[PDB]
Amino acid sequence: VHRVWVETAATAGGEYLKADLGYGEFPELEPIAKDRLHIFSKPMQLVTEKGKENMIQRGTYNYQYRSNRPVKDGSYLVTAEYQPTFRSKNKAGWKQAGIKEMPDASYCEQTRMFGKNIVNVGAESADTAIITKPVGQNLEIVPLDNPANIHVGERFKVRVLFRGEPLPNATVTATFDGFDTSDRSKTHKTEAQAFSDTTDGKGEVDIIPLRQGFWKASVEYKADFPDQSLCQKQANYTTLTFQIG
Amino acid sequence: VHRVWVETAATAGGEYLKADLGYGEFPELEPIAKDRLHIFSKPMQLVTEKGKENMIQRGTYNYQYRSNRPVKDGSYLVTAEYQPTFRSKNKAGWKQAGIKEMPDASYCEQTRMFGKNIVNVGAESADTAIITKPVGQNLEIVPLDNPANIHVGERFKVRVLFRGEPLPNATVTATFDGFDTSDRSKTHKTEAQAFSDTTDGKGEVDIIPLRQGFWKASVEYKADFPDQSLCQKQANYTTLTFQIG
Repeated sequence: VHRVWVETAATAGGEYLKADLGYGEFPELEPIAKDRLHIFSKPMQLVTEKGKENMIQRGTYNYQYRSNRPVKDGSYLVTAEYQPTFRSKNKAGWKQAGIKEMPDASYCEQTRMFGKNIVNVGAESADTAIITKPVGQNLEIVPLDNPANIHVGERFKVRVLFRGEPLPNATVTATFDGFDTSDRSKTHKTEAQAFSDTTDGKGEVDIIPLRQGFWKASVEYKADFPDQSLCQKQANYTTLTFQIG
Repeated sequence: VHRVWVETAATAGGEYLKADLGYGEFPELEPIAKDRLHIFSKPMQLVTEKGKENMIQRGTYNYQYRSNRPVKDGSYLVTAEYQPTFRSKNKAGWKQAGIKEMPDASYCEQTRMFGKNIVNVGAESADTAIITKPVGQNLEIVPLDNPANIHVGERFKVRVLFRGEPLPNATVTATFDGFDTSDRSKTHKTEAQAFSDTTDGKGEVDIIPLRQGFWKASVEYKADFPDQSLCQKQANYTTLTFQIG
């Protein structure tokens, strides 16, 4: 199904920062369809020393964004958000494979998705003050180091936060653009991951990349919706994208 | 978090096949503790063209096994089994679900674990007739090729069977000895994985190894116990170990 990630063009100091909203199957960017525009009703955000600022949707396709002004050397974040949507679900009678299951009862589920890209502007930029600060995504991956410092085979430590608190025992997987390309089509999935581990009691996990490239780490979390008088379940899907080498 | 895997020593045609039962944290072999001996009440098995035969538990440590007779060149399996154990469980405590995980209703869960190693006796042995035939583990990983034919970056296809039938949408992860060197401080975590994907409708998945070495693939599956008048849940933990390059 469709997930949210962010991609940024390589950017030097003094040029506009160009970013793409990915909604679909990594790493293929696709225009946001007519029936999905309402889900992305807020622009992607650029996070700098001054805080969060809206990016400007410009380009050929509606997933393309631009910083309002040219950016100087530094290490920044670009964030995207699938705004909360509600749907009915019922677990009616499907899937199975080993459990009897079945419990006819429709319920409301709220879906939220989040993307975050670490972008180093300038060939030697490896700052941490901005990128290691949580931005307040309901489910968030917070890097604890700058990925520019990470060589193949080394440990890239991240922290998973849920509702502001570290989330233990969450599965974080990671893959890179080009890892799984065989027979890719609209009907054939290429979801293979090059890394998987679970977070510790501090919500932390070390991603160990075995190849250079454009990486995406993923975590998901299903929980009860806060106000049970309005909705029952909440599903969160969050990514962190970054370059290795 | 103790899991079952199998290791085999390098073996040439005409000598005895030496194998190790791993119960603990891959890849460190550990003596089977006194209070766990009853779980491994049946010896590891060697699978050849002749079928299954018991191996002989002999050596310095109680996890070491040896073939009854010397083995000739070929491609064989060595299997191990954690015999079914029952435990009481109760559900409680998670991030943002609901404190009341149903006022503590305890239930029985049966745990079973399985290990399988592909062993090529002879430097040019890469046969498939034996190793691709299922041996009947409740949850089983069946290789569809001999790993000796798989180079780094190529696809090693396997099939997951549960109760004799292909298991779709099962998560298969894989790691290798030396990938994750973090010490016994995780005490609740398993080792980091260098691969993760889900099985397709035929229960099949391509493992893509990014490094040479001694690899372990893992799948787990929790389902309803067959006879609900005795126990409620079943947890299965299965590994397949093999050499790449």
